Amino acid sequence: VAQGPNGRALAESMNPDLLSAIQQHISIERYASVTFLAMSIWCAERELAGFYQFFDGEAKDEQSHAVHFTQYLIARSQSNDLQTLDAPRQNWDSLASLMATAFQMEADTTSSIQSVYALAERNSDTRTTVFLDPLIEAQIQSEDQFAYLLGRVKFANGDPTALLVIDNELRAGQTQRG
Amino acid sequence: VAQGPNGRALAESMNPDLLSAIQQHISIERYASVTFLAMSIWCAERELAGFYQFFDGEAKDEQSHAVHFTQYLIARSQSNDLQTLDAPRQNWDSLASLMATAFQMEADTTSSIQSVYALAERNSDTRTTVFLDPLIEAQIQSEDQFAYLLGRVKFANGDPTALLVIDNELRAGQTQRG
Amino acid sequence: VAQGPNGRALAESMNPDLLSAIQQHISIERYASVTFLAMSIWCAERELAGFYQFFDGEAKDEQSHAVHFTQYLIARSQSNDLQTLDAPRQNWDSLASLMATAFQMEADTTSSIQSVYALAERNSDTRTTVFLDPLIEAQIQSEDQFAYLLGRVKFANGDPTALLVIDNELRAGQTQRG
Amino acid sequence: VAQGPNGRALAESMNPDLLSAIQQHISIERYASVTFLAMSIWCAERELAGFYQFFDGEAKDEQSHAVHFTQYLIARSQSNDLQTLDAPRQNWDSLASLMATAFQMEADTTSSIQSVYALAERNSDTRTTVFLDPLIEAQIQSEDQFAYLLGRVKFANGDPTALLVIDNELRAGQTQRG
Repeated sequence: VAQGPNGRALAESMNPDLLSAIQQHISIERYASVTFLAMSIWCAERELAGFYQFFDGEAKDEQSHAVHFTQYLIARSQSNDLQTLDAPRQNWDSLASLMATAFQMEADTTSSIQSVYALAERNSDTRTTVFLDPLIEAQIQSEDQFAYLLGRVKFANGDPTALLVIDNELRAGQTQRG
Repeated sequence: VAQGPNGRALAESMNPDLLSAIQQHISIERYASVTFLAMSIWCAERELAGFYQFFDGEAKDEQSHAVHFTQYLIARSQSNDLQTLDAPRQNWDSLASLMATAFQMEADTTSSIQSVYALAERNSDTRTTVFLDPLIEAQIQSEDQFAYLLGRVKFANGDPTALLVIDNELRAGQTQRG
Repeated sequence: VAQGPNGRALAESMNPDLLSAIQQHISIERYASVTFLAMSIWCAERELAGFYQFFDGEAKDEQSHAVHFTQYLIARSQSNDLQTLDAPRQNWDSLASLMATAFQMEADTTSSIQSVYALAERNSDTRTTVFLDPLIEAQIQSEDQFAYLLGRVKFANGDPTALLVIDNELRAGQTQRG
Repeated sequence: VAQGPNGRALAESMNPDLLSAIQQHISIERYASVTFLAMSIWCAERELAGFYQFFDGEAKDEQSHAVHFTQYLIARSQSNDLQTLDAPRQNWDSLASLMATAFQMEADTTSSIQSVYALAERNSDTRTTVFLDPLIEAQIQSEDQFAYLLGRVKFANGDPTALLVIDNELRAGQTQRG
């Protein structure tokens, strides 16, 4: 039995470029997490308590997604490499602009997984494509969700009354098309 | 065993300036209570039933805070001195202006406790600083709460529809960032 | 009513050095969190599943502690400044060495809070000393806890059998002196 | 409606090489099952009752995995071909050596599924790649599990006391990183 780079028994060697790409994706999701935290703070500073609670939960969830990747690397007997985390964006001119960044960030997270996916297919790493399949499904649902929240905020067209109504929807946990 | 000024057994003498400062603070909180009552009336006169219920509860709570101080003076075997209570402010041009007074009044209540706190530290009265510690913590939460309510009302920008929505939030007990 | 730097109503201005020190402390605890994650990975790579579960929970808890500080800055109407997060340490020669880093890191977190505490006392910021008091109490319990875990691992003296027994204690949630 | 080789109605013809590869994989998993039985016996002969119970359950589970493949062939209207089953390995010099064979056998089972997977992609048999996807996911978890058990046994370094502790973990059903 061979030994993997993290020292555990090795079921199948992983190409170094694919390992590097997975390690980079972990940073992307860790960065999405701290960005959701910054968005949570921005909303709380403006008394948008429903959006604050929603993004506080999103930050914790996105961190879980990142940790789920570190578990996979352990499972493949590969080394993790937790990287420097950049400072998140912290300033937006409007809630609509913040939601736009939130939506683009979810699409960018999906693009990153797709890039890992294509590299795994090139290497015929079927463990990794199988591992990624449900994560892509969750990204589809997240994209649908943030398009919903962005579109609903844009529909409000900056009217505070409408934004207060949407804020209360989020506090109630009404965060998706039903 | 020595006898305190209120006649009970005395654990530790209190400096007269600190007693006077505590007695004055009791008036501050009794005055904040009657001010909350006046604010409750103002809101009820304008059919803002949620704000009326919220301030009615605040008046009772602030009175409890005042009585909690009289209990401490008893506990220290010091005399209470219940003072003349001024008439509260009763007229505001807008809900936003009323909430501003409410917020400033909570900050002023905290400043008063801080003044008592600093005088107790000068006198090395550790019973009083310990007694005040949780009251300062509650003041932090009250300041955060009234900044939330003030900011949310200001966000409404005088639109009656938005103010009706916030009024219903308060009637439901949704009075804080979640 | 004055406006704080984060735009909310301001109860009491905060000295810029104290704000900066609080913002730095938030980074310390965010860094302790990612370090606990790295320690969790190290343990899982060596099949120390109890230590892995323990440190996975510690990482989430330490992140909660950091977020609790960001909430206080919001409560004081101060701006948050989420900083670049360095890469954590990821390599140790033994579990005993890892636990030593874990213990020193908790003591260093306490030293950081103490530094903020002393700066708040200099500025007579009683809101901040009151806010920090229970966090120091929790740090005392964490230090006692990690001294227990470190000492128990050191008592094992590198014997795998003893380390397996301690690993199972942690998986059961037996993480403290009773 | 056309008739498949097993006589049922045929939704889509299967390439004979892919059928042959699936039939061979069924033998691989049937052989892994009887190997787990032999490992169960080896452990029981040495009073490692926890490992005996664990491998007894593994043998039954691996047989279920094999039968799940025969069901798929029925579902595709293809003929099953239950093959001669070789005698399993039955002698090991140590528990660590037995666990090494167990881990390598799980990795080899995954390699076999991967080989079927790649042949199905060449034939554009999307029913078969979809059918195999969750089986690869379960193989990832099994590989992670047996790397855990192998590494934990190796950590014991042949000390009987440590092996007795691990034996009791398995009897309790503690067979994975938590």
